[PDB]
Amino acid sequence: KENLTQWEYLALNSELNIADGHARQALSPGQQKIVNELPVLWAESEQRPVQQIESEAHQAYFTLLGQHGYPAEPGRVLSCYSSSVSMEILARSLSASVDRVALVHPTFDNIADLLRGNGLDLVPVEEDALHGADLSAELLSSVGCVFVTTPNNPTGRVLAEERLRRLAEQCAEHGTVLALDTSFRGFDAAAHYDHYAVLQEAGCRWVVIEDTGKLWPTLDLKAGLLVFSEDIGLPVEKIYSDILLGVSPLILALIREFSRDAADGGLADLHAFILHNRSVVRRALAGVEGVSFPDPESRSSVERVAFAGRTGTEVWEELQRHHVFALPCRQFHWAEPSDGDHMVRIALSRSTEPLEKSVQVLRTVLET
Amino acid sequence: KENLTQWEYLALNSELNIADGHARQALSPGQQKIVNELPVLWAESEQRPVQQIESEAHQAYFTLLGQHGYPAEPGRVLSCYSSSVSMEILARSLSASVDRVALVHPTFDNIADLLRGNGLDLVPVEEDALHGADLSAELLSSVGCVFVTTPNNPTGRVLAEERLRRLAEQCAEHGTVLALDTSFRGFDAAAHYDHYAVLQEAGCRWVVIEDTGKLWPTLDLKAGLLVFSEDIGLPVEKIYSDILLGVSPLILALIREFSRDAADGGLADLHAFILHNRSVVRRALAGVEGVSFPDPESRSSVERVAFAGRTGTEVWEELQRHHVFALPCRQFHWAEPSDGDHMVRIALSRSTEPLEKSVQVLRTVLET
Ligand SMILES: Cc1ncc(COP(=O)(O)O)c(/C=N/[C@@H](CCCNC(=N)N)C(=O)O)c1O
Ligand SMILES: Cc1ncc(COP(=O)(O)O)c(/C=N/[C@@H](CCCNC(=N)N)C(=O)O)c1O
Repeated sequence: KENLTQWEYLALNSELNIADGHARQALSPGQQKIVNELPVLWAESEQRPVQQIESEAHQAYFTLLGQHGYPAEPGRVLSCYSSSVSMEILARSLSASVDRVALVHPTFDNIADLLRGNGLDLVPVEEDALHGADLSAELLSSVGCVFVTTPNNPTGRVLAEERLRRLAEQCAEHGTVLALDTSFRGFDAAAHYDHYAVLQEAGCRWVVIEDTGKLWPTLDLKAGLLVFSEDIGLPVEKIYSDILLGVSPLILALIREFSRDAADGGLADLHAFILHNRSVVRRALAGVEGVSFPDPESRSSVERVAFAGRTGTEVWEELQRHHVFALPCRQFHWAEPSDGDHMVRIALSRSTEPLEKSVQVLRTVLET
Repeated sequence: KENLTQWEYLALNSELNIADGHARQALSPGQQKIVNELPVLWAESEQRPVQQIESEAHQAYFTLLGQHGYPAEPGRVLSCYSSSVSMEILARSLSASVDRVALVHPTFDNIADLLRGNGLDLVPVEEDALHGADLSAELLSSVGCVFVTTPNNPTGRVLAEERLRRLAEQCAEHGTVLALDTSFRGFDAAAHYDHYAVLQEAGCRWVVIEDTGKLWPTLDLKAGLLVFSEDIGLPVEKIYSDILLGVSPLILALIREFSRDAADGGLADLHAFILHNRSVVRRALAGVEGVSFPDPESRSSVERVAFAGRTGTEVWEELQRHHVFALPCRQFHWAEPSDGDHMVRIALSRSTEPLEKSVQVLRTVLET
């Protein structure tokens, strides 16, 4: 009710959960071999310095996704329990010296709520403005930080390299912090150009929150990776250290192993699997008059579906009576929820059969 | 440097780390059997509703430690990545409506730093005042929350049932939130009377932060458990849900299994192990001139050593020269750091060989 996560609680124990964006599909054979070796990874984690495991996990993950220029010095990458924990750290860090943040709209709502809960005033930037033109000098001088989710959740829209470059330059020209949430990076190769090369070359203050969680079905074993420019000028390291000593070496080793499996062909398979599931959904809502797909080009692991004549809340209630749990979209539009009134979001990181069943139910529903 | 956690980073990749209080001893045979069956726990975590696993982990852990009255209704116990995340949620939840918190002094320093970081003013309450007498009406009426760590870290002092009852009654009559951090509960049977029974009977608004992390050597796989009265009147549920959907079911299953091993005899083995390691430290230093132990009755996994004639931080430097990492105590006295510059803290949740190595260095240093 109060936010998207509270809608997601309702799905957590149902077999037709198509709500939260976490990866819940079956493990691949290669991934299952990693799970089978957990006691070997446990022993390794008992015996090696955590710094070496962590360094190996960062190198595997960043290189996997083309981020070759990431700062590999310890500790320029802070490994957090989750990217939301990274976001809480950044948010509270920003509130030490910033009053206002320009934020892409729509986006996942806990980004807005963590920023707002830490006392920051939010200025929405619609995706068209963000991708299509320079930000206004008026905007950039009224905010201390521009925050971009890319690929965006829920739209899948990717900030292209030329636009990231121009944005980083505008932020440098105004001294404003450029912050990126790249949680969905792994799903779309358009997001695999080297973002850190661009940022370092522009010379702006910057933070990037990476996330290993949404990509592989690891039972929510994950890290958020909070990466910050040398001159970030915010107390991210101090506040990080108030919250944690570090993450489990076993999780870091799991990230290392899953990244290597991904580099050896798992990532291509993941892209094919997500594309298959997206087609399942779009074929199932084939003709269905009134139905449309707002993000024709998205390659993300979540999928928006729009409809005329119904609200997403009504669709959600009709769906739930059949034990199918999706997500109304109102709350992604954190500055104007009515923008989301006629959409639901569907999770594609699911085994195809339960997904198929859920969308067949949505098809029936979406025909009164 | 800036807090105790930053002192703890220095030891993290070192063979003679006796600094942080995390459990780093070897798995028992029963515990290693659990680790060997991780692939089975993984399969269980994929197949069963997380809610069932979580309820089972909570029941196992609360009943293990005497807390039979805990609220077992789903949603009343909020499983967090760590008790520090629980603490961040609580601190932010307090910041809207509370200006000042009465906080036991000394205590672990990120408790103070997370409260201060979220805008709360702190009022120290020395242990002897806290345990030995009712709090003044003047203090209680000037403060929105009383926060007590029991068993305390670093002293191991346990809030007795009679005092908890009176303290909860006093907070109820002044409209004050009583908050307990009970992360060290499992080490001291003196803390295994049912805290939830007395909290509910007194009828104050309350929060308890439980923690599984310090008890067992699980490579930091753990949960903080944030528990709250129905009338708590703070946004703990909302801010929780801003931060996370939930913890890994695999970690929940692990907690359940380690709690069951502990109920089968592992807890007694742990108490005997910790007592052994404390005995090692105290026998090693019994005769050194100027050396004392301020907490003779502590059963905690951390041990305070006091010494005349040198600063806890000079002793820290000498031990470092010999590749031994403990902690200076100044920063536990978060309101008056000089109260602790003649003590260090030693970590006991360690294998006995490296602990014995570490304490032999300390004897030698304190003799020269
Ligand atoms: C763009 C973006 N950046 C960070 C995160 C945090 O990921 P985390 O959960 O910390 O691992 C998300 C997660 N979105 C999930 C729901 C997460 C569960 N709810 C909360 N975390 N409050 C979804 O879209 O369903 C994200 O989309
Ligand atoms: C009484 C009490 N309550 C909560 C926590 C948080 O436990 P967590 O680390 O979240 O699992 C602690 C931590 N005790 C350890 C580790 C400090 C690590 N540094 C940070 N956490 N910032 C110690 O005393 O060395 C505690 O003593």
